[PDB]
Amino acid sequence: QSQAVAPVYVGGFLARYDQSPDEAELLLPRDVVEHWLSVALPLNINHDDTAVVGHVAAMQSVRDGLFCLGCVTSPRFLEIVRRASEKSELVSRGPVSPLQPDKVVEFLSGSYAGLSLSSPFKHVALCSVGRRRGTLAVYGRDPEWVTQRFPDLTAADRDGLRAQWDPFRSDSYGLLGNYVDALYIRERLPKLRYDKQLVGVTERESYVKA
Amino acid sequence: QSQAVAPVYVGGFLARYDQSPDEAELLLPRDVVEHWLALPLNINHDDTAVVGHVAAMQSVRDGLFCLGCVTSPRFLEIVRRASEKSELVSRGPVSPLQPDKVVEFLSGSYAGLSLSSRRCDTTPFKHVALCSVGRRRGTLAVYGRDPEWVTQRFPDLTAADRDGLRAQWQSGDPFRSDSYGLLGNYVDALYIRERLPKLRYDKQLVGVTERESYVKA
Repeated sequence: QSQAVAPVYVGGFLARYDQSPDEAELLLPRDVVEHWLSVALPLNINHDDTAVVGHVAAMQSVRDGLFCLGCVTSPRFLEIVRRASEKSELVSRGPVSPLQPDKVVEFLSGSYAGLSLSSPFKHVALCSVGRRRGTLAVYGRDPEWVTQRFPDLTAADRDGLRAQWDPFRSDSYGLLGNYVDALYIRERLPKLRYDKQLVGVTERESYVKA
Repeated sequence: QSQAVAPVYVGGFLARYDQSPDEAELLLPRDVVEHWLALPLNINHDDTAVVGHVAAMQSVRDGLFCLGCVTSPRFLEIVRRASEKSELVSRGPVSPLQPDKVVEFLSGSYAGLSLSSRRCDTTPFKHVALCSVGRRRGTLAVYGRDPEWVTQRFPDLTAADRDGLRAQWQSGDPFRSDSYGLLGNYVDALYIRERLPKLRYDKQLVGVTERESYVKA
């Protein structure tokens, strides 16, 4: 069991420039960011400030939007997620060809398949889809394994990050309650099955379930 | 707390005769059903998680119809708490209907029926399962507080149909799971191809519009 309640790294885009944000406010041009960039802005479930599970390791805008890495730590949340994946036929099926099963990672990769910003910079959030477009969450045990999952990324902005990287007041009832709300986010797969094409990431080489 | 964790009812078609299954092993015709004709009512086919039982099996004109009943003090307890922390459950039902957290959460989390039977190559009818979407089409799951109320939601259902159904339905808590057990199930649903769309079809099909019930699709 011990190789499950160990940190989980999640990485991805919080904004996508070359993507006209069809929605309101969410619009977010590089223009602010650099300027916009101390505190310990945390990582929570769909924003609930009583469901935090770690920190936003580090951020750093690059040629194609804003990118960040988190680090799920909540020795309680991870503990729920584990026994959760205990009974999830998606989890029991496993990852692809060469990748190795990681129950705790696969679950998080599937229930919260995307990141969502909120802002200096309030916080980052794991959710079932992203407000913006192309903010697919990529989970992993190793942060760099994660980083190289996104074709775009050069070496620099990668080593930019590499020169950077139990707050859980919730429960199975919290998680049970957020899931119903997500089961109705209209055609969640598209917005999702779109984001993995937007940044390259695919099921052939990552845990992304989308 | 007591108004909530009271017995809950669920009705709906298990199979539609005038529909072609999307896979041969799903073929379940009239004369078969009729031939075959207290089955347990579990969640997502989980043999450990049995929240109640089926109260009626009725082969009507359009297909195999059944009315269930969630009775587990443990399962209805988990559900009650989870509807509190839901965004959809606080938004409320359709204007004329009264709020019912338990029936809503349930009517959104397990919006489909899925029967268990032998391979249609004294118990051919294994059980009935609540799950996020049925495999066979037209299996919306209308959950109610009144078993009559759940039938009246199906246009196709005749009076003579509801009667034959009434005569039927008129170790303590069966649950053998817990909340974390129910957890890993919602993921699995989030990846059923065309979940919300498959449901919307089931609604307009069986007739159970939403502006007259609790469905969420």
